[PDB]
Amino acid sequence: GSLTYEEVLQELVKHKELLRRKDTHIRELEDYIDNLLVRVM
Amino acid sequence: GSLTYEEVLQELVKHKELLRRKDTHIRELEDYIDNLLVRVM
Repeated sequence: GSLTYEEVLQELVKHKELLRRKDTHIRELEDYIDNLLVRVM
Repeated sequence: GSLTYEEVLQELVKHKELLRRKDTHIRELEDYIDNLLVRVM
């Protein structure tokens, strides 16, 4: 059906955003973890 | 020209292998780091 050029494109953005969020998670979660050692040094 | 279907494909494998190696690095480097807390020769 559409498993062609138009399809391979969607993947490119899929992986793209997937690699962005992945870092944003460890970055955002690091804020909640700071509570223990609230950045005051 | 070349910046088309055939091009977007190459990217898919680029990111693919790039995400594999990335993990293989932190995995392989972990062996060298063990020296401190691991059997030394």
